[PDB]
Amino acid sequence: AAAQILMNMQGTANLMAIPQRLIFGAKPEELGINAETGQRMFDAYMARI
Amino acid sequence: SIDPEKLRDQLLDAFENKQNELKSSKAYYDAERRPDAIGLAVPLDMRKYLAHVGYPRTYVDAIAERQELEGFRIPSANGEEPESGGENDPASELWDWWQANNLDIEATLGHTDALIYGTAYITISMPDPEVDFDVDPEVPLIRVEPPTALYAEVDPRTRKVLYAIRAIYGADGNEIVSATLYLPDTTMTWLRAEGEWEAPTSTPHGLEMVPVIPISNRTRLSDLYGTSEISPELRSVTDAAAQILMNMQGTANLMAIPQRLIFGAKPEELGINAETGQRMFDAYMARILAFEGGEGAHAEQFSAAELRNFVDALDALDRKAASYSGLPPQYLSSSSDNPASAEAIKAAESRLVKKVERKNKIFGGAWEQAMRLAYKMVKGGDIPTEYYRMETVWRDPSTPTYAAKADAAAKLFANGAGLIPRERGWVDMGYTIVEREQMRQWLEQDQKQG
Amino acid sequence: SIDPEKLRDQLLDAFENKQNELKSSKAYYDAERRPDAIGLAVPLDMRKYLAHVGYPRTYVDAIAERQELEGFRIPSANGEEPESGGENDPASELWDWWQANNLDIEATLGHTDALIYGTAYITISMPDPEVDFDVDPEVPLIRVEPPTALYAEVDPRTRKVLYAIRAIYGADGNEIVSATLYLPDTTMTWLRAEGEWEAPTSTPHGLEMVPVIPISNRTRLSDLYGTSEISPELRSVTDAAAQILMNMQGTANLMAIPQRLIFGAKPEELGINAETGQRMFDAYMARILAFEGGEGAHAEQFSAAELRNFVDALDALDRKAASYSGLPPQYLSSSSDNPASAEAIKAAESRLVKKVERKNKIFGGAWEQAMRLAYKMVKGGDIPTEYYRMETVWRDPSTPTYAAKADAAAKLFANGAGLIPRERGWVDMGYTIVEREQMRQWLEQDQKQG
Amino acid sequence: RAEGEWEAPTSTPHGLEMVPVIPISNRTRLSDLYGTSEISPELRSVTD
Repeated sequence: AAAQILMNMQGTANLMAIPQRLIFGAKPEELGINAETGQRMFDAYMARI
Repeated sequence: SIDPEKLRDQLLDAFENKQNELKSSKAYYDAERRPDAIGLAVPLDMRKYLAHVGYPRTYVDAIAERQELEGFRIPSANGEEPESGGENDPASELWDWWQANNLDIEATLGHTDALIYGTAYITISMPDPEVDFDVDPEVPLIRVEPPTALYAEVDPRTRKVLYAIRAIYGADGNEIVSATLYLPDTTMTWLRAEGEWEAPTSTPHGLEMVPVIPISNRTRLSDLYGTSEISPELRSVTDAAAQILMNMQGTANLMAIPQRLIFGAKPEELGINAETGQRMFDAYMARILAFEGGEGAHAEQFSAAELRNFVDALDALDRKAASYSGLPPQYLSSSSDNPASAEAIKAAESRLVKKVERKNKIFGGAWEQAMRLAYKMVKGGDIPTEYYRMETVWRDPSTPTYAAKADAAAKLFANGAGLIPRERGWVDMGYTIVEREQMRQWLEQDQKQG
Repeated sequence: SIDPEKLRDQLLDAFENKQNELKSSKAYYDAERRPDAIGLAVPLDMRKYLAHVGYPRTYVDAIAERQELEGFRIPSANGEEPESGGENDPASELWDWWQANNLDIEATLGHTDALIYGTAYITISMPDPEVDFDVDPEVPLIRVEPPTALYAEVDPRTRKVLYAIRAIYGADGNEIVSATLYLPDTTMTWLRAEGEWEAPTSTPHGLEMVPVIPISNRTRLSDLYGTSEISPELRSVTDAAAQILMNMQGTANLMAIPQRLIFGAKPEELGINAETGQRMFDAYMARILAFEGGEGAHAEQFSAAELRNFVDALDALDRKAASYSGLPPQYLSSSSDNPASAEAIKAAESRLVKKVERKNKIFGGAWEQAMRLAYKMVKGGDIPTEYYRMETVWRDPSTPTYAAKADAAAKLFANGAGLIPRERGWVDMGYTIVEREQMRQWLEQDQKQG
Repeated sequence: RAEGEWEAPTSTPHGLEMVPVIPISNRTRLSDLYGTSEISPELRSVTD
């Protein structure tokens, strides 16, 4: 029983101990998503809006 | 039967195949990179920021740093001089060889390799003087050597070593610079001259059996070879905590601050530079940003990740790591109470003390056997049969409270009218077999003055 | 054999190749800039504000500052009754050379380099009269030299030194200004840089061995050469905590403030000076701003970052750094308690005490060996067989609870009617060999008066 | 240099074998050849 809890806690710490962030109603080509990879990099240093 | 040349080429392969399992125990004590310790949420370029975990180091050190040998005990039948430390005693010669070899330094090293890898090997010989050594030429050389340098084959019928190889893996791990083969009645040594062996140096010996003894970390009777003390439970918790540390450390670099957003705002109206996608704005504390809002525009945030959510798991794993290891609660789970008195100290140390008293029992057998081989090495023939009843004697593993024993021993002795003889009060105070002799000699001076 | 002319060049390359490894461990104790310490969220102009973390220095000092040498024990023939009187004992000679060299300073320095870099070396010679130094001409000159200034080759087979070399750099810069070879047969020295070398000054030598003894921080037998005390676990929490401190510092400069906004208010209506983008407004505390309200305008703000969120990770990394180091949890970020009793102090310090008692063993071996070489070099000829049983004696690493010992030693001795002889009470009170000597003179002088 | 550039020196022989100046130095370790400030880089960084 305790070994199952330690695995589920460790899985949770790798997948869900963190808020997951979503945007709705934004076109991927408006954001500038690269259609060949599905991603955009953004320079994310502190306090940038 | 088999020739030394073939038997060397056989044992060097077995010795080298052994290293493929020993590297898996070194990696936890040295804290090398382990794939299963890397926290999965961290992005691929940030996974260079490893977070090593010290439970295996802490646990193996906490056993080894409180094992301390003192003089061997040997019985005698109707013996006129049972007072251990006299000039003719079996106890005195074996302890003289212990000091002359510096085994009070070298054994405490060798017990770490015995705990980390599960075995280390004591070796016995007379010193060859042609090397111009700084050793006393009348004592046997006794040396303890690790499983990364010496390997021995044990027959499971007799539960004893048949033969063994030491391989000196040279400068910077490149090549075997020399090899030594131990057989029941002789020892051979070869050195690599360049790419190939020089002809063997050889030595016959008076022993009927090979001059090597395993200090084996036997956990259990059915554990034939001895096992690493860094058990699968503590391995799994060391890697579990390392993943929580990396995920927390990546979170603190990416989400411990909130992310700020604005929606419904045209970049070329905000004055965002088209070549670079940024606008600089001077942001000294109290300033207000006034915006156009023609869409019905508004500000938004993604929230910060709360780092306490990982510390909730770091606390839980420190309680599990403490519970599996049996260390006092403050070694690992230092978010716990601190022992206030000599009784509370005995309570907290109790499981670590009993762990070490059991390893004093197991490693005692290896040193007793090595001292019987050292006796036959120096003095030929059979051993006086009382040496088959010899015992190692070890310091108490508990933290030495002085005042709590001092007046307990004084109230038992009661100035010589009390419950115990003189020497028992010295043994219960924990004075060693070596220092009790010097106290006997000082007492026999004091009794001449008053 | 190899020419002394070549034996510089052949292993000054190895001396320089060593410096690339030593420089890594130095950066942690000297608290220098590391790529891994820089907090990633801080923007690239603010990344000049390095924060440094003192755990490596705190740990190395907490060991290095608690160990001190009281003297040597050499086992006498005909019983443990030696004295410093007429025809004085062996130990009072070796302690005179320890004092005459100020090794009570040079050792407490050299144990720090031995813990930082993993090794340091003890160099032995007679003093040269011709240089007019402040040294007694009759004692052996013994001094400790760091691995930043000296190197040695250790035989893989016997684990004893084959060759050694000093290199002394100029007062600034990378240029050598002197180099010295030690070999079994001789010591040789040069008094100019690489190129423009002087002719060899040379001294013939009395020992069968190189007069350079390594102090080495061997944790384990399979440490062949000793290892840095600043372990990878302690490096990991040092670099991890430095990132949390930089990200917290960036957050205090950028986000500990709520950022206030207005949407739907036209910059033209607010009277924004268009060529600067700013309006100053006279902002003493209680004033109320009033707006025409634009396109149905409203106020907004982005919330502040909680600096507490990073502090909850600083506390967790302090809790790990205490657990890996084995320091008493009053050091580092101090716990919610302090040990308020003489027993509770021994409960808190038990790990640090047992690690220092362990260092006192492995550094004792190097000092005992250096004292045998110093004797064999200054007296000439053979070593008396009792010097192979020589032991260092060191101070108790724990905080000296004088009153708790004084009650206990008094109850044990009981005015001479009690359990222990007088001198054992003096040993248990922790008086050094030189203090227990001088108390014999004062006790004999008191016995003239009664 | 009390009223212009250097006057001709006064002097005193002392006949010792060594210079009559001795450094007190805050030696942190053997490799710290000249000694270093007690206000260490970490204590500077937490102060700032």
